[PDB]
Amino acid sequence: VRIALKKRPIDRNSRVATGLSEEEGDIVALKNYMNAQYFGEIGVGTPPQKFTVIFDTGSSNLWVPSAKCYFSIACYLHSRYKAGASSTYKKNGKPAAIQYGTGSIAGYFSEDSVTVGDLVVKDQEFIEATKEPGITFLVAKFDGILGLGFKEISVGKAVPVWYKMIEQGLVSDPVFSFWLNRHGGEIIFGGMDPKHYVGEHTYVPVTQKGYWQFDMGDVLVGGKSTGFCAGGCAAIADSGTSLLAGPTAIITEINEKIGAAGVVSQECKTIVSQYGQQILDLLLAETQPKKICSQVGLCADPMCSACEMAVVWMQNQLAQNKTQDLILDYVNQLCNRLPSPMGESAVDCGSLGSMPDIEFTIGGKKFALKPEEYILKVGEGAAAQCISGFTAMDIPPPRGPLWILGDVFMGPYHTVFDYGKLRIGFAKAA
Repeated sequence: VRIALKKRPIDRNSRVATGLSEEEGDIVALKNYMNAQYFGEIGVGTPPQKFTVIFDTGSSNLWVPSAKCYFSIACYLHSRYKAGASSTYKKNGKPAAIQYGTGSIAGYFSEDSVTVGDLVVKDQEFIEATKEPGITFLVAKFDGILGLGFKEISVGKAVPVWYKMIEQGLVSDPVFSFWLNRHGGEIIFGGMDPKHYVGEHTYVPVTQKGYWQFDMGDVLVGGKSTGFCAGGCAAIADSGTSLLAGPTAIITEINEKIGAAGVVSQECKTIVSQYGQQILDLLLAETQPKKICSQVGLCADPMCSACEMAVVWMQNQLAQNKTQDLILDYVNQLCNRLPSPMGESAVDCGSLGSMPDIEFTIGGKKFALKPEEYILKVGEGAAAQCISGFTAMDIPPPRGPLWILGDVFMGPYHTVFDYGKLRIGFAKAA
């Protein structure tokens, strides 16, 4: 089954909105859909009521606004499910609400027949939004989210549309792929088109069944490592997002080498002066890095985090055999490129010429991303506005320091979410 997608590229209004707007656990509460660029259509009910939705590998719920949503100004800009105008409707008033990064939705469950392409998924239980506050839904160019993730992370434990279609007998292979590079795109449930990619797919298994997350490796920028992820890093291939979200340590090194704006951090300028040489010498003395911020006496917390990071940038500078006398002054500069959680990390659009391809190691393979794949342009030519397609998600501690690979990576790389073989696979997009 072939599901076309339309690409509505991030514009000026979403950036100003994202600008004027967690970690321990939930990545769902971390999602920002204003960073969505590919939309599809489904239909809930009989006859089919049409809704633009985001096909999200990073969520496991389907939800659409309810006709019963009277108070959110957002519901007055999006479509609504009218249960009574639907023959096949079954009422499951179980209340529910999902908190995401730039918004929230609360409503109650219900059921009906959902239609993707030409599959009529019956009994599909879903959430009708009786309220959906947040700026993500104010600016939204979609109506719902159709979750393509695992049931484990499903609100109210509802059975996803994929589980239903890939059981009721609707799909061929219990696989599905996204080709977000129709230079629009296209999802295909139960298969994949060998015309959407060059060569074979590198398959790495799903490590934690909840998210479509696999164990990735290192991140290199311009050939040089970032060190932080060399010892492994989790990743979630999420099609309900664009920007690549990773550790702040790595992102701050990428902004330097890429020339991305970045905000000035004082705690960092502080660890540099006050503790700079202490940390370095401890590293030169080959003291255990973990033990450094503890010995040096910094591990309140906000300062301990600037230190931990400082230590990591330093080990890589030493790891890259860089001369000591410059490491402090270097780590001092990164302190000026901290990822701004508001102001976009804008890059000069002409400066793409001298940018370094960054790469990620997955499956033993290094998947490169040229500067014209990882920098986004959001504006009017002459005065357009390019930005680093990276974000700082301070990797859910112990929930795995992780990356979220979306449109920016899944755009250049054909992704095949393999449910039967519980693994993901990447191929060069055609």
